[PDB]
Amino acid sequence: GLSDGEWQLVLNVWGKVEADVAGHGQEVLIRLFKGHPETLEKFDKFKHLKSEDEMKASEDLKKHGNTNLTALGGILKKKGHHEAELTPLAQSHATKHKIPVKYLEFISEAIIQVLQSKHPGDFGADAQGAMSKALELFRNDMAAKYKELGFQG
Ligand code: HEM
Repeated sequence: GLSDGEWQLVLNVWGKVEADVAGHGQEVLIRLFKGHPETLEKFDKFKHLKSEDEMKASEDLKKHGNTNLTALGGILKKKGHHEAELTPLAQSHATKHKIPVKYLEFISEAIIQVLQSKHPGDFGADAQGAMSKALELFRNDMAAKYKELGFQG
């Protein structure tokens, strides 16, 4: 639902994530978890992390943050025409991971805050609004897939 110009602003700021996927991923998860503690309960592998210092040392957290943004990236790059990339994610998150649409809103917030915290200079008003739209489109399509699979959108 983005203009070609909005996609270009998205992909340009995503270029900065691609220069350090894992560090960005780590910081999004830690923002997510510190901001919304209940989200951490969906990760059996990350219970034992009782502080931001434990989260920061966790090599598995960092790997997972890398896996997560690499997938998000694959989606963003398709600029809307992302059905093939989006389905497997909606499938696994609607079924095996039991991730509610609302949590998708929290991680979208955390993504924006990380971008804003690491790249304040490049993440101006126009880039912010385009990234918000792109994440909103991702959330909306995930929710439409969940409802088609028989789950809550
Ligand atoms: C930008 C949104 C998200 C993206 C792109 C994303 C991506 C991924 C990917 C690529 C995987 C690995 C393959 C799979 O199982 O599908 C995964 C696994 C997983 N995701 Fe997500 N995810 C997102 C949001 C979330 C949120 C918000 C939660 C919890 C609140 C979550 C919980 C999980 C869990 C629990 C797993 C399995 C982890 C394990 O190996 O123990 N995801 N995610």
